Amino acid sequence: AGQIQVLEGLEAVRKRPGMYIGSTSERGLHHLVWEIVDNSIDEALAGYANQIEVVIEKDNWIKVTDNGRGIPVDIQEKMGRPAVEVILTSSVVNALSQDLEVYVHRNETIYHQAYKKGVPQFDLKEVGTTDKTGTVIRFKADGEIFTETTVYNYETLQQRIRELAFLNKGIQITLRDERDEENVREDSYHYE
Ligand SMILES: [Cl-]
Ligand SMILES: [Mg+2]
Repeated sequence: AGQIQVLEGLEAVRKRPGMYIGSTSERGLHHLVWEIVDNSIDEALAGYANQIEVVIEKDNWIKVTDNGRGIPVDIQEKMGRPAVEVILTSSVVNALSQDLEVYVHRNETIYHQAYKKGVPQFDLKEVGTTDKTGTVIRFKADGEIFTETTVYNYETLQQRIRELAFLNKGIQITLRDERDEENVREDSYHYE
C-alpha cells in the first residue's frame, strides 16, 4: 500500500503542479530550488550543517550540496525501502524533475540513487567511501511541467540566497553559475 500511495502522489503532483508550487512559470521553476534549500537550512538550524552550495550546472541542472548529517539510508518498516528513497519519492521537486540524483555521504559511505519524474531508476547503491557527511541533490526541471522556461535567473537566485544567509546567520551559502565554462560567477554569503 505504501509504494502504491507513492505512485498516486507523483501522479497527483504532475497533474496539478501549480497547486503544489504556485505556478509553472519562471516563478515556479525557481521555487524548486527554494524547496531543496529550505530542507538544508532546516538541517543547519537543527545544529548539523553550516554550508550550503547551489550550483547552476550546464543545461540548467541545479546541484544543491549541504554538509549536514546525510539523509538517512536505513530500511523503513513503513515502506520496506531506504529512508532516503521514501523522502525523495514523496518530494514535489523530484516529481517535477525529468531527472534527479542524490548522493548521501553518511556512515563513511557514499550512497547514490537516481529518479525520473519521481520514480527510482535503481535501488539505492553504495558507490564509494567518505570521511564527510552531507547530501548532494542534482535535478533537471521537467520541461513538460515548466512549459514557459527551464532557464534559471542568476540574479533571482542570488537575491534570495543573500536574503536566506542574512536571515539564517552562521550558514555559509554559496551560489555558482557554471553554465558558461568560459565565465564562471560565484557569490558566497556568510553573516556573522
Ligand atoms: Cl542511516
Ligand atoms: Mg522541512
